Amino acid sequence: LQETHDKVFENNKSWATEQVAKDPDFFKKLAAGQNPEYLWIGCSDSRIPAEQITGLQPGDAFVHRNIANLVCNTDLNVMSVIEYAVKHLKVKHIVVCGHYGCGGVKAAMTPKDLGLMNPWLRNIRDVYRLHEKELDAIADEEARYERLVELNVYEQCRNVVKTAALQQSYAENGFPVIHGWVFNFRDGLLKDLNVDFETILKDIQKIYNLT
Amino acid sequence: LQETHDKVFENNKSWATEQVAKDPDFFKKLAAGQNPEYLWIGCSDSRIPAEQITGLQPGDAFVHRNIANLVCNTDLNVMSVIEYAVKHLKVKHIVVCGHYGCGGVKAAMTPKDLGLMNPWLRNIRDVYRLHEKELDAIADEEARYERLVELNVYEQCRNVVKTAALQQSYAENGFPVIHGWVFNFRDGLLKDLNVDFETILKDIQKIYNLT
Amino acid sequence: LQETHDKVFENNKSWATEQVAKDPDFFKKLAAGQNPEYLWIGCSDSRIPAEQITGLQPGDAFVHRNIANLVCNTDLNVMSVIEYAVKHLKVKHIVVCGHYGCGGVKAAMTPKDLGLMNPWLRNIRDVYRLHEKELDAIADEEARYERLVELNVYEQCRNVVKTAALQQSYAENGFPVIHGWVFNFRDGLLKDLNVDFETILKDIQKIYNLT
Amino acid sequence: LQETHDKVFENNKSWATEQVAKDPDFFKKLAAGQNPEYLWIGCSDSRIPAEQITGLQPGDAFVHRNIANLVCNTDLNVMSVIEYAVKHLKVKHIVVCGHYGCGGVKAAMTPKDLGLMNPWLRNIRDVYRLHEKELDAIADEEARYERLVELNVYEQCRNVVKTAALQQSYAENGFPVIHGWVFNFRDGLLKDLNVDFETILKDIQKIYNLT
Ligand SMILES: [Zn+2]
Ligand SMILES: [Zn+2]
Ligand SMILES: [Zn+2]
Ligand SMILES: [Zn+2]
Repeated sequence: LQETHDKVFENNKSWATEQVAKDPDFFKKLAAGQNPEYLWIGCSDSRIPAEQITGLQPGDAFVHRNIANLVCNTDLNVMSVIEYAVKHLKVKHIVVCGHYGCGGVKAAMTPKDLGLMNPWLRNIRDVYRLHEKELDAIADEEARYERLVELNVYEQCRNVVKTAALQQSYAENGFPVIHGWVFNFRDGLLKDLNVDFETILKDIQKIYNLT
Repeated sequence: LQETHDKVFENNKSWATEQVAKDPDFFKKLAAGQNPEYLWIGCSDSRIPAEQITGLQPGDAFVHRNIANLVCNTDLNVMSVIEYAVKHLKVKHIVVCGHYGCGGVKAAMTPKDLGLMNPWLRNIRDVYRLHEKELDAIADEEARYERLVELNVYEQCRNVVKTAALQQSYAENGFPVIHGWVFNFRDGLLKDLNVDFETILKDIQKIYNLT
Repeated sequence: LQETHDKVFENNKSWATEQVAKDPDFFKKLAAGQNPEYLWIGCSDSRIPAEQITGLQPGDAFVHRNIANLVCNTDLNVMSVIEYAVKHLKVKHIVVCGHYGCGGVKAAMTPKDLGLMNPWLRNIRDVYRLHEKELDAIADEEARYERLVELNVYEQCRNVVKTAALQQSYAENGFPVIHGWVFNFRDGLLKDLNVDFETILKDIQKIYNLT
Repeated sequence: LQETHDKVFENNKSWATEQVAKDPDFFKKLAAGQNPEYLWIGCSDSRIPAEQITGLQPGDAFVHRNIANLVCNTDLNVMSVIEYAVKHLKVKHIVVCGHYGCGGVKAAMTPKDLGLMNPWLRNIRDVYRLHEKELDAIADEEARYERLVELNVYEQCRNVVKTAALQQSYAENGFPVIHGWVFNFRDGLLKDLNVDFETILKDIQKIYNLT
């Protein structure tokens, strides 16, 4: 199956050519960099790029994607990207976008030994336990699973709010604001979970109120 | 500037509608999941999604994006995604894609205190030191910077090869194979660094030869 | 103050000599390695070594020490040591030992920007929030602080129980068992928090029951 | 074997009593905290506590212990402890202490699948590759292994020097200074590897010179 990859280069040239066909300054626009307005934290197993889903222009989104769109406090990968987006790129928005049908969430919920994946998926099991009463009450399994996807987005938003960068910038500037959204591969629609950003911040501030 | 975000939802519906216009089974195709053939490790500050650059179909790529497309051995985020892609998704290809003009590489090369970012960017400085003689010899700064982008891709490919998952699968199956590519925002072209995958594996195997 | 360190070597020779004086086979015993019976997870700012506090013999304890004796699921340092102690050393006991007066806990509770320390100490603030009602009810600050030290030990014990290694070994072998203890620098006494190990395991098993 | 642990509490009381017997203000001294003068980074599988080996007083050493005494740049555990020791405790010395016979180093050198341990031990294999020519030249295996222990200490010292905290403090204050030592369980002696601290710093500064 040696040919399959050499094909990726032909499809790349084709895409470049039509994009110039669609717009002559396409790669001229691309080159002069205005900072992204968004930090997007999404899932590695979601199937459509944020830029497609949202209609955002190239360079408008700075993108982190990981299994189940997690924001873990001892994960330097994501922590350093939040820090960098807020403090140095001066992003106006941070979105955590989950998606229904998420493979990572489903795999988190399977009681098996997944090696290296175990401590990663553990975070999702932690989300479940944080809402155990509500989740267990939901009879249908798929409905429960979708609710878990949603609560995970909410909890990862809470974890973004805990960051010093976010709080300092918000105090000083009133930005970035945080959004929790969920994409639905069935109808292609983005849904806003209407994450109550101000109240999350107030709850976290009870023991961590900075200037 | 309260309106700007509510606009993202209108652009989402517009994108969904035209995609159905372009193809009626678009969201029907999207729903029935064939595993991705690729794991793509790219940079958070690259501006065009892999799916665009390569012409790959939605769901064909499982995507991780982080600052400067790093594969760090104590980063559970990326390690768990490599493990998951190789062992459970049975990905046929792993691509590390860097890009010229990379902000993360450039910031790594600035001698300043960037807080949380410091130990992340340190990895890139480690790449420089690994090729210090070659890099220092390059007089022009931008040329040096582009070469660093390239060597970083090569070194992160080496780090993918060190993984037990990769070696075991390759021994048993002959896949995944690893690619190191670099995107160029100036002309939109993907370039293959022609990473010599077999020899990297042999060098690493001198002290870590598994079955 | 150049001399102060060269003194450490004289004190080392003195300690070696008296230990031979105290016992001639001291370094002969030391050399033939029986696996540790304990994994000890303690705090970097505790002042007396576990081996002293407990009367354990050298080599009896495999020791991890970090700020505030945390067991974080995305911390490969501690996760790999739990995995290694349980699976390869076949440790019979895992102890999480906190200590009153803990500087890390106190610093977690100070609302300031501590740079790199912020996401580490965040874990402790997470413990507080998990028991917010109980903790806030405690009027006296020091009493609250001691209670937090205790609850942190309990929560880090819960995090050890979530590990696949621990559960598998316990199912198969009935070991290791987990202990949560707290050292008190004021009277030198170890206190058992009497962590109910079996019930923690049952609660965690509601969504993660392995074989 | 239910009794074995309840014994640890009797040995604790015995130790407390004799320590008061040895010195009446022992626990009074312990309570009033002068900051540690040392940050000690040692190995989890070393058998004698630093405080014993060195003759240091309780509270004089702030201690981190992990498998093979590694200082990994994406390990928040150790990075946050270096940051905290240098910036907030104002430690005068940082010691990385390895030890001959190290189980972690030996296990790193075994070509097998150790699960979660793999990416941790990979760091040690990286040290080997950095000195591959020198190490491979050493015919005797044990001699090679001891040399690897030594080079690992040297490389982890280099990694401490890369930290912003260390460089800033050293520039401003002339402290902390960094030491690389190795303990020998056979004779109980500490050996100084005489890590050339100033030159390491100069080499690292070629691309990372801060103020
Ligand atoms: Zn997903
Ligand atoms: Zn980049
Ligand atoms: Zn402490
Ligand atoms: Zn060791």
